[PDB]
Amino acid sequence: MDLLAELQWRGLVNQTTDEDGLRKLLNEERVTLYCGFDPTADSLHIGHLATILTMRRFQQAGHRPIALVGGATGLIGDPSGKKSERTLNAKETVEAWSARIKEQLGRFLDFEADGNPAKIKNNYDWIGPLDVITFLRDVGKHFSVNYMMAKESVQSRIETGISFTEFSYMMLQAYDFLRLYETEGCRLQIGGSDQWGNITAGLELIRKTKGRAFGLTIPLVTKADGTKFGKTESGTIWLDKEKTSPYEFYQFWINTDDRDVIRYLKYFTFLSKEEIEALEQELREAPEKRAAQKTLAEEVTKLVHGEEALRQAIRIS
Amino acid sequence: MDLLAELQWRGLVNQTTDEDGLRKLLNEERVTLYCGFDPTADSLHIGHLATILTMRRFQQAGHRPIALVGGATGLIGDPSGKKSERTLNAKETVEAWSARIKEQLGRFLDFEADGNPAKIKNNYDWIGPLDVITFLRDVGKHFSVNYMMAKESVQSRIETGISFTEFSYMMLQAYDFLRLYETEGCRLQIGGSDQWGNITAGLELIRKTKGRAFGLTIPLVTKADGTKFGKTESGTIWLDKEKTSPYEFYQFWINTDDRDVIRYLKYFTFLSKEEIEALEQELREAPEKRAAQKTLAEEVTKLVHGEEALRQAIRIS
Repeated sequence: MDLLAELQWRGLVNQTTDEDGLRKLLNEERVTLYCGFDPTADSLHIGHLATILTMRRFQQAGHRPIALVGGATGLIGDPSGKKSERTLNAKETVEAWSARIKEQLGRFLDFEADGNPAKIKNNYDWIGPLDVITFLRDVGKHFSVNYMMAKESVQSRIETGISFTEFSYMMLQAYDFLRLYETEGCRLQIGGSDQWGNITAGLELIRKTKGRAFGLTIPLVTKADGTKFGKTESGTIWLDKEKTSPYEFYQFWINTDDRDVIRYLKYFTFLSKEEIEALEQELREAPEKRAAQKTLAEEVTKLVHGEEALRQAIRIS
Repeated sequence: MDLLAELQWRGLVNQTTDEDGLRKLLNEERVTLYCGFDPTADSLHIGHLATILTMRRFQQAGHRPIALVGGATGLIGDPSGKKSERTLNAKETVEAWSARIKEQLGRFLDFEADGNPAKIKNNYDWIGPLDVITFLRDVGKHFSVNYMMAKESVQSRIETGISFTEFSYMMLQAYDFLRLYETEGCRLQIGGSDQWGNITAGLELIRKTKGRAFGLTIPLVTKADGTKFGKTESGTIWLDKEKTSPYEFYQFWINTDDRDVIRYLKYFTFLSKEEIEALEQELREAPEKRAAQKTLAEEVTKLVHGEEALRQAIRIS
């Protein structure tokens, strides 16, 4: 209602399976929602900040967030948003990366809150032990190959090529939604832009097994110059202070182009509409001062690394 | 060489992955071959007799046959030769049917022979315990969706529709070939006409995991009138004497149309070329005597039910 209207003002709504039904439920109950993160490295990066902070915004509005660590799916790999087949990482690798990712996730969510404290979960727990036969019958009977082939993630790749491995990824995410729906009362799944197909697949599966739940995607973060958000000359801006120091983290935001700063404040910060607007007028009137750029840099660095870390970044600058 | 030439004379060769390479190996070694049979009922029927007796012919020529009971795959189902999606049978059903099928299979093969005694095996043993993740990675990475979609069994059905369940069947048969290749030295897989794709899938998988093995399909049994072999007004001619009595079994063969009798003698019996030819001339010269028809009926009834059973059939007629 107002949460949903606010996200919209901010631009964090790409798509929604049924906006009025979701607004309605958000307005009448504490909604359990989840978001999945697959260990594809030993650290999350700024590419994950939008869904993460979005989770946070949902928690502040009274809902209960589940951060799902992709222990099982990180072992298959999501073709979604990938032009090319990826290499399979080893269980040992994935297993190790999961532990860390778990650690950075927990930074952004509230565990003390009574009524809506977060949960961090690993799909390895229910996928690890599932036998193929069970999977093929209990999940697979519900999907036709034709439904699956039309998916953006797959349509996107059949000429390009895609193994059966990645083609099936979608069934596993489908299955996560169902299990979470069942054991946690999960009613909403959120994800980036590219997760649309995978989310609606979970919806398909719930619908066909139960006959009530929603999906919401966050848009790909844009740059006015048409380049790839977070694509630096330095390489990736990580959330691990040992990969990307607080000083570098800080610099990255402080170098936001005047053209992007206002969209980034809305996306990445907890500043009000009136604070964001005020900054917009200050950017108009005094753009060499770089007020919007320091506020973003401070806000986001504090979020991710905390105040002391920010203090250093500042004094190092 | 001569075995292969004989099958050819008989018409039991539909296709072969590489005839000269297979002739060669058959001629230089005791070849371990296998054939799969999925419990789709509590009894085999005459639709299975051609691959079965063909197995037998391979054993008589000195090779070692493995009859594979489809315990695991009978739980998924093969779309091959099926215009429509099938219903999933329960584990309890399949499990019970497997035990019987095992029993009728053993009738046709030699277990006493030293050097080439048969084996009866159940793919449940290696598929039952396989985890989805392992399956997706170890088997699935080897296949592109595009390779799989072009398969006759699938091409055959995407408009018609096919679940992910049946679409994946082929990976499981693929996997059987590999395991058997590995643990039993299996070098040849045989099957009916419709198994071509599933067999070449096992070949794909061996090739891609090892970098040596063959496939041979038996043709669909024809009727000169263009109707469906074994399609009776009575319904299916079963190999279970309690479903189709020896008398009815016997009658069915004795009613072979003059047009089919000679192809059926070649397919279904252990009569020599010279015996079969002689019958061909007797059919020419005295077709009201029905000599080719009684010889077929006696031969096949004895094979399946034994002499006493035949004796009854005869005296009951």
